[PDB]
Amino acid sequence: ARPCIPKSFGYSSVVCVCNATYCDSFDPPTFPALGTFSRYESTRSGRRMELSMGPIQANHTGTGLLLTLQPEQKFQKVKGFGGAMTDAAALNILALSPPAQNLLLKSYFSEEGIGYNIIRVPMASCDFSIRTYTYADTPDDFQLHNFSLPEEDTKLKIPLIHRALQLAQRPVSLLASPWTSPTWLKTNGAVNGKGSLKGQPGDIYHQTWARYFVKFLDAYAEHKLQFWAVTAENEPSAGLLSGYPFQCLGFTPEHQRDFIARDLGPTLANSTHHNVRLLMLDDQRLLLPHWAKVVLTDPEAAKYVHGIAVHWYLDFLAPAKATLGETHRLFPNTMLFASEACVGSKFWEQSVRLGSWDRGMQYSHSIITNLLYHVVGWTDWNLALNPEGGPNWVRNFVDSPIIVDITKDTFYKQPMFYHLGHFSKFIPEGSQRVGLVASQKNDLDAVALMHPDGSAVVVVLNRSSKDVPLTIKDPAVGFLETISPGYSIHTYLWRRQ
Ligand SMILES: *[C@@H]1O[C@H](CO)[C@@H](O[C@@H]2O[C@H](CO)[C@@H](O)[C@H](O)[C@H]2NC(C)=O)[C@H](O)[C@H]1NC(C)=O
Ligand SMILES: Cc1cccc(C)c1OC[C@H](C)N
Ligand SMILES: [K+]
Ligand SMILES: [K+]
Repeated sequence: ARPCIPKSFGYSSVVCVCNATYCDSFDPPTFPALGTFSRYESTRSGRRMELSMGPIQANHTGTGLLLTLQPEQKFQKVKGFGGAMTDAAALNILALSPPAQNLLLKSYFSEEGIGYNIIRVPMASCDFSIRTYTYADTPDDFQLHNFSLPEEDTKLKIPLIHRALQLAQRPVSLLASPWTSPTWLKTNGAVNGKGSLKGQPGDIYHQTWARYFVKFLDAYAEHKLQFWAVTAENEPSAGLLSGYPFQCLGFTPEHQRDFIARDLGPTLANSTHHNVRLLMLDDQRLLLPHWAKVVLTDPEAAKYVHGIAVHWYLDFLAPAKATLGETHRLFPNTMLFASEACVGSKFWEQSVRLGSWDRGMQYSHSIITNLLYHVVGWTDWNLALNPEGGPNWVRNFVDSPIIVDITKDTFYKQPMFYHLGHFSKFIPEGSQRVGLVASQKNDLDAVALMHPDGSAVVVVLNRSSKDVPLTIKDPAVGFLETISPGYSIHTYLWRRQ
């Protein structure tokens, strides 16, 4: 129904302004009739997921560029898209007025929004927190009698999480990850700094750390929230670095391997939560394939790991083929999942850039590259941040698809938000990536998938300044003549007979 209200802040494109009385929204989703394709277009010049429709044609002639769908060439099935309800997300969101708060959650979780079906929940406090705490701060409580949830959980996250679920018609999957244990389980006795669990997998400390995961799920189950999956540790390599500035817990791969095999997996297997999946790694892609090689070649650990979670810092370059591609090759049955993405992490960089097309382009290119290397899911970091990229208790600010302006009761939908929605809205859970062949060398980036119901979705990204005319062929159905303007992203949808 409602278009974008664009404001500029002096970066390359615009944000969409939402408040207590107005937000950009889509109508209830329909597909076009057979013979007709839908095209959603966003541009640096200002367009924001503007729907257009075109005929699907029987013949095509040209020398021009041709993308030909390979609908019977099938890759991964997609789990979904989401972001993280961190403390700071929660705080930003609840600092808005009920109406603005509600249009923000609509924005992400509703079919008038961009159809998120994943929420990552930090287990207690991380850097995007204002207190340091765990659920079990009383020292030497090995049986976790004094384990409990504080208000960060019971008043901010859990209520917002239930609200996001009410708005979504898609089933929504929660993912948990802890940053640190209680300090009294750690070699260095602090939430941060170099250090890991004391003792050895199998022992009291390790069994207590694994019983903490069960208490965590037990406690969220009291509030009627079930988890789809947990990671074994957020960025386990962080806790191995001297000076590490915020909450962390260090594992070598050998250590994570043993802890999964002897403690966490078994502990989880013998709880009511045996159906929660366990994801390993939950760190940067350059740790692959070596980490998977260490963990998944051990059969006692291997039988507990459902997938491998990877982190993307889009500020930084790293190979995709030699890491994700190699890991898929060695371990094709284990799924790959992107649990965290973020832009603007570099201290020297403006944390929040209101209107950056470039950072939107970065989000899309990453999702595409992820999809091309067999990853089944992509999860953004903080759902909402302030205009500083906070709050963050060690001043570790970063960008977010949504920026809250509490003083004006306003929030701003960045280009990022739309780049991500070009995927999240139009690829439901159980979609399968299919193949896509380009007839010639070209500057586009593209991905094609098939809906559970057999409908086609292709997203095309133009990072170049030039308007590339092109054609998409569906062998069964016909041709789509179109164009990919410089600095644009499009998503195409159609029914297949
Ligand atoms: C929320 O934002 C909308 C859009 O910016 C505001 O409505 C606009 O108000 C200005 C000034 O009266 C007019 O130029 C426009 O005609 C209005 N646009 C629309 C779409 O109604 C609205 O006043 C803002 N609300 C609050 C509470 O701040
Ligand atoms: C747009 C496109 C679609 C399918 C296959 C290829 C290789 C392709 O080009 C990617 C290349 C980076 N420009
Ligand atoms: K407690
Ligand atoms: K920064």
